Amino acid sequence: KLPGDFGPPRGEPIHAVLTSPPLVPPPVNRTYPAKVIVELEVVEKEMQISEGVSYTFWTFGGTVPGSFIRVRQGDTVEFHLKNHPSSKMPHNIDLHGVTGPGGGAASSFTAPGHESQFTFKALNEGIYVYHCATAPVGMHIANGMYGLILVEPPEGLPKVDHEYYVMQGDFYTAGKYREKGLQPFDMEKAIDERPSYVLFNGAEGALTGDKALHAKVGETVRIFVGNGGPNLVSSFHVIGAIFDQVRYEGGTNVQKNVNTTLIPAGGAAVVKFTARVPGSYVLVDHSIFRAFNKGAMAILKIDGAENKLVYSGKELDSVYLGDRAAPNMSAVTKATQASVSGTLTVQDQVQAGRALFAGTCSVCHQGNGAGLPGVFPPLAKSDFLAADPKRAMNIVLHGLNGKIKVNGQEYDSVMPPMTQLNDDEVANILTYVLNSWDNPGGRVSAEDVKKVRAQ
Amino acid sequence: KLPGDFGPPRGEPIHAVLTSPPLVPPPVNRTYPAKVIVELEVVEKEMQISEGVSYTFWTFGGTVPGSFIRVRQGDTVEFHLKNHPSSKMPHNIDLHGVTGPGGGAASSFTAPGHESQFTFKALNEGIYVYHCATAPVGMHIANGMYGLILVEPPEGLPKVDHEYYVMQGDFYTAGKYREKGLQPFDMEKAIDERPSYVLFNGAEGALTGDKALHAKVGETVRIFVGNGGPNLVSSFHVIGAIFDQVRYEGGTNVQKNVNTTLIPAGGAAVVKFTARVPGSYVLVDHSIFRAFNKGAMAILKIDGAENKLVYSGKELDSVYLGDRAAPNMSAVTKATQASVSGTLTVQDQVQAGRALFAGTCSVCHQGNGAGLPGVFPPLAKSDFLAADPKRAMNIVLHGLNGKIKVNGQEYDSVMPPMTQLNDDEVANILTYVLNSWDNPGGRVSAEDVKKVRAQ
Amino acid sequence: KLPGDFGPPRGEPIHAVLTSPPLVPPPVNRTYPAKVIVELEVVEKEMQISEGVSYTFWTFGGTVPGSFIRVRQGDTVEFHLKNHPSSKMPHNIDLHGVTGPGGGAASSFTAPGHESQFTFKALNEGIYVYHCATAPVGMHIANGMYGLILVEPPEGLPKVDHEYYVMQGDFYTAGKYREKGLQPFDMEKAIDERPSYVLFNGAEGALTGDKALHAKVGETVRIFVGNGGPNLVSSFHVIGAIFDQVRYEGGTNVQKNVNTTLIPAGGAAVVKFTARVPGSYVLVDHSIFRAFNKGAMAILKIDGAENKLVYSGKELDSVYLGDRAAPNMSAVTKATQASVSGTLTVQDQVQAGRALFAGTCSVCHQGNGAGLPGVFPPLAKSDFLAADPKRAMNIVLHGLNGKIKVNGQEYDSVMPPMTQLNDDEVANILTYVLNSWDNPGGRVSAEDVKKVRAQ
Ligand code: HEM
Ligand code: HEM
Ligand code: HEM
Ligand SMILES: [Cu+2]
Ligand SMILES: [Cu+2]
Ligand SMILES: [Cu+2]
Ligand SMILES: [Cu+2]
Ligand SMILES: [Cu+2]
Ligand SMILES: [Cu+2]
Repeated sequence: KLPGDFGPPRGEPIHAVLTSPPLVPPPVNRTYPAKVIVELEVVEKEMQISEGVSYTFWTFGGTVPGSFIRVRQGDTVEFHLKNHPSSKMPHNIDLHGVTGPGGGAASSFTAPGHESQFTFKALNEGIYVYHCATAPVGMHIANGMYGLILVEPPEGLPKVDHEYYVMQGDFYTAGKYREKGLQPFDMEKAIDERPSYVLFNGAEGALTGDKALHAKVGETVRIFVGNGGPNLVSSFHVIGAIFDQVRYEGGTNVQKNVNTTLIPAGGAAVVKFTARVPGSYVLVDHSIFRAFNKGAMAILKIDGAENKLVYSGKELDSVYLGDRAAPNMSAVTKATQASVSGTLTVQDQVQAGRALFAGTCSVCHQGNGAGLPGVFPPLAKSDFLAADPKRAMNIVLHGLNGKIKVNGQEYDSVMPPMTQLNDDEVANILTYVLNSWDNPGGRVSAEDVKKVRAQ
Repeated sequence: KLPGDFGPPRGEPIHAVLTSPPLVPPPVNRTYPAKVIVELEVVEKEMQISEGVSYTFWTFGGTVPGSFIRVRQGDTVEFHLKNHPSSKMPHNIDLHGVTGPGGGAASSFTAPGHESQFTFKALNEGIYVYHCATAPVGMHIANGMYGLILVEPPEGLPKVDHEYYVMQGDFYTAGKYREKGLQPFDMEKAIDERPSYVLFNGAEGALTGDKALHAKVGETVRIFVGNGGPNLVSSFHVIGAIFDQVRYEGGTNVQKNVNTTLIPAGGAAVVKFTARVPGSYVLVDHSIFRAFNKGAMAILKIDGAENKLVYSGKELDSVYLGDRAAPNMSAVTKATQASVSGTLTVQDQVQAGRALFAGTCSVCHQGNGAGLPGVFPPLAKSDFLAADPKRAMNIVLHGLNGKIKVNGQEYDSVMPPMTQLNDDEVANILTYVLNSWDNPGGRVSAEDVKKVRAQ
Repeated sequence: KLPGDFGPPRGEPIHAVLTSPPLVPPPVNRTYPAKVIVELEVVEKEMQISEGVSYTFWTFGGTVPGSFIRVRQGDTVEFHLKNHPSSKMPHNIDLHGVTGPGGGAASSFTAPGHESQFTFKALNEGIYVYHCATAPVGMHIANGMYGLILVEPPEGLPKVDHEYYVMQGDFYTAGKYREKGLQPFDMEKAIDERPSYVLFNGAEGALTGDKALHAKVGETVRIFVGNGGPNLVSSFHVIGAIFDQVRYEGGTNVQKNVNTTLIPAGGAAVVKFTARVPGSYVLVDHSIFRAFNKGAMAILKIDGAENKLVYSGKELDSVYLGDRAAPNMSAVTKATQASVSGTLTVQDQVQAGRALFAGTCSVCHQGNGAGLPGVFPPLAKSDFLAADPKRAMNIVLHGLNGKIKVNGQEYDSVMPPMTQLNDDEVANILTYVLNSWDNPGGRVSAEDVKKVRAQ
């Protein structure tokens, strides 16, 4: 016999209510199999992959990941795929929860302005990736065409306080990380599996700061975690806690009490978390340069009473989270726009640089620029800075070592190069520093930095 | 006590019958431990890694992966390794099912024209990789020196309708993907873990089209799946279905009802599949650029009656499978040979281009070149094509965007660049198009494309 | 209720005794929860990452991996982090066994010459990675800032004969593998996940030869295996045996009888091994170029009686282990130092070349240089070598093929290029060969090879 053998659809046809990340539809709360009509529309559109960095995403339902679909094992699903008239490419779908060739792909081929449909029975409970299946498949997936479908067990999942939807992806831009402007897809980086960004939910900061996920001490949180790839395998981890359980796809196996778990490319898991003490818990890909250098950082923020018997310490700060500690980095978006418009002010630069200074510079120089006498020199009221701003550009790009004197005190240490910062970033950071802490003001431009970098 | 403690070998010595991929030897069907004599011969030889692309493989038994070995837990295995006189390198073996230093390596060192032997007891049931263990080990493995040995449990595995043998590997050629000719091994790409091909069973198309695996609706299929590496980890997946179970090596754990499973480099699993509806099921590495851009695609084709209650849709086609939808791409091999011989005809090019057009171009332009009026312009009887074939070369290499007029209708869309196509491929595709659909004929040469690419 | 609910700390405060790799502290052997005081000091210092290759490591307790910490589930841990005054960077810690934001990171921020402390309850049994959490986090981890903490179950782990501590990491030097000198950290390679070295316990050869782990036939060995990353996932494997069991972190799941297991970046496992026959067992990352080309090789050497019924063969040798078969390669360190000092003698070169010849050249030419008549030409008393030492430099760098005559016999084979050998390595190998086996003596310098390579 086939699995999911719960008889013909009964009751009324149900129009599925889909949700945008990071939200999940309500439990189906149903004891009979139904005919479920799913309507999903492909939209190609520019969105911000990072502040001041645009990208042409290809999306299921206007978001990356695409809309979440929730059905019950044994349901008959009538799947309608529309391709918005504004699209340039044809699209289709492969849902991993489908039993049949291509997971739906041949019968869902949809040209711009058209609609397709096919029907399948959801034989297998589990959490499943869906994605586009149109040649060149890797390009479509790299552009954002993936999401999750949950096929519930007949009795439903256990009740929890919160359910969230998080999906990792690797992205391939022609430009480097945080290089501003509209960035094309880069096929060469994609084939080589060399992403410029590794993200949760389609953008840097999508789930940090004021966009964090929330829960309270004592509550349970279920996260449906996908890995759209196209190429990477996530060493998926929660900083500061453990997963009560991890279950992949529709697997019978459930792992309990683990911290780091590998999510295949194209894979998905259901994880459960119990909040014990307050603070920010960081979901990461623990291939650490992804998390800390390419954007693969999301936050679950827990509110409630401290418990000093369990953890005596403090909330996370910019030392660990860097420039994502703060609510947002909107000033960077604004400064980038002003640069494009030819209206960039000193204050635009100052506010962008303030945002970027956090972690990146403050770890050593402090958030107030005071440093630590004899160990980390001050940027506040710094004679050394004021004496030569071109030197300061070179220091950021190329580092500094050896004995120096700053504000009457000797330092003999090492500031590593920070060459991966883009010209605008260096310029804005230095303009912030120059306009703070009784420093002499003025500004550094992106062009100034470009010239120094080329020397 | 040691595992596999079933007493001394009894009965008669057994000469193992080894099989070539994708076939498996019969179940041992035996209730006593035996002395099993295994004879395996290393052969170095050129084979086609892709159409018109030769590679010097180093093989156990003339194939990649090497011959399949099947024994019973508790057997005494007398292992004979021969190195064919034509070999240039020495070789040896490490079988993961051996208990002892090197898995056999020191006692199996075999110079060209020599033979070695050693004896081991198969203490541990499971599916195991074997591979060469000769410095430089990575080179030997990269050249194809890996296979599987099954050590059955004493009672045998459960009966199934079909057993097949599939093994992934990563390959490192000096030339790029689909660049024709005899391709040397590339040590630099290998050290960097940057393969040019990622394959099942040693070649593009080894298990697609007319070389697909087969079964019928209702049947069970067991696949012994290896990952020879040397370097990659497979996000192993079956498009359009689920694995009933997955068991790694000799592990006690068995996962049931999963879709995507990570196979370590050097690892192996036994997977089981039950055929429910007809069509082509695609085994892939779901690190998707491997599957769709480097060759990591194999097919299990299921014949039988459709079941519209389970899946209403169609068989896979070139939109998803690309140029591997068709039975084979023999015309590409023939055209490449003709180029070498200096006898390349227009028709040779046309037939090669026909094969390559599928998916690559047809996804948008259609298999009949009609496109979709106002959305995808026609290649059939195309005034725009005819007006300027050099422009058409540039369009394939570099893409096209902006408003154009084709056959009296305006288009305002984007054709992405296709720069990864090789000169011969562009030339053959365009020659096919020019000689189809009332287009003006003539031909485009590889040299013509080379010149355009260099501009 | 919280896990680890064993009541308030009792008895006396315990000062934890930490161990350096590859050793482990004794079992806690305690039936009550305690207050455990842990004191760990960060030290930045140069050490040898390979012979003659220095690197500035950042360490917890002076070693890579850092000191091992062993506590009991339910303990209250008062964690003190000191940063040695000689440090240039600030540091902190994230222990995966902590419940709380950052795993301790915000409350452990410690400038050079300072100390910090925080308290946590160890709620969860398991083996856990700890690492630095200071921006830029990837740099700190890449420089060696990781280790393991074991949180025992209340009843303790089962008794074994030996417990060892092994931790993989990926490292990023500006220079290539085995290029001599003090090598800076390379941020570009790190972001691209392109390590120059992949190591166990912080150095090539850290656990090979005279630094191998030991046990006897019949004994059980537990290894606490970490993967500090920062970036790689280990296809962790024991050559020549099986793991009796593998348990990740504090997971409920235990896998039994497996050979190859994936350890996530930031992950950790407890593996168990039962020694059955004598010899050297190789722990590797089975992404094979890491193991055999980047240093990811460690040894568990088992002493005791052979059992020919289980394995008839020989101990490992340089064919498989290469230049790590021997007790050590101290001669390479000495020759490199002599080069720096301007005192390099012929004999210094000869002894370094002797060490490097093993495997690298001996696999084909034999340890005595005799080759195999008509198959592999001799280096012993070689007329061809003597006739043209510049040609011999080119042969090592660029390979050799075609018909040649050596000592009166024709060869018609292929010696692959060995271009990844550094100039000093080629020079020392050839000087060894020239000064052995009745060859004419003299020497080849690194500068000689540099010139040939540049041709
Ligand atoms: C972040 C991009 C950042 C800025 C900006 C910055 C500036 C800076 C200047 C201008 C100097 C010169 C001396 C002065 O105090 O005016 C300087 C010197 C040092 N820095 Fe710095 N610095 C930034 C980042 C960092 C980081 C992240 C660290 C710590 C890892 C750091 C440290 C130092 C040190 C030490 C010096 C002195 C070097 C010496 O030769 O002794 N900086 N920095
Ligand atoms: C496959 C290699 C392929 C070929 C060949 C090809 C040819 C081609 C030509 C010659 C034109 C010019 C106009 C004409 O119809 O003669 C052209 C234009 C467009 N193409 Fe194309 N094309 C190939 C592949 C693809 C693929 C895979 C797509 C869809 C993703 C595609 C689409 C288009 C579009 C759109 C245009 C018009 C661009 C515009 O400026 O409006 N082509 N193609
Ligand atoms: C290790 C770095 C190494 C050295 C040194 C080396 C030297 C060497 C020389 C000098 C020759 C010339 C002929 C002679 O015998 O004097 C030579 C030729 C061949 N080699 Fe070699 N060789 C080194 C390594 C290796 C390895 C690892 C192999 C086997 C894979 C190998 C093989 C050969 C072969 C074969 C030849 C002859 C080539 C031919 O044209 O027939 N060498 N080697
Ligand atoms: Cu699409
Ligand atoms: Cu998929
Ligand atoms: Cu070999
Ligand atoms: Cu192996
Ligand atoms: Cu640190
Ligand atoms: Cu961590």
